[PDB]
Amino acid sequence: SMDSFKVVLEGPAPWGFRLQGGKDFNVPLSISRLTPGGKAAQAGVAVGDWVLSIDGENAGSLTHIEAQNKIRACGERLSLGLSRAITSL
Repeated sequence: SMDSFKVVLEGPAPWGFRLQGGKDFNVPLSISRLTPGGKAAQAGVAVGDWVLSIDGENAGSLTHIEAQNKIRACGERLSLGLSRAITSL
């Protein structure tokens, strides 16, 4: 199970994260690395969060590079729809 949420980052870049995955890798796009103290980390993003949407575009329809372009070409703000595993122990 996973918990969905949204954050909006305020520019300029850099936003402070790296991606992994995408439709060309047969898996959801996710956050693989976060810059400590960077904008994404300060907004409450965590490594391993799935990326559901980028500026309204459904991330499940994007290749890895298409997702990177959507971020790089996003202008002043970056809206991310995310989901986080509920790691029930």
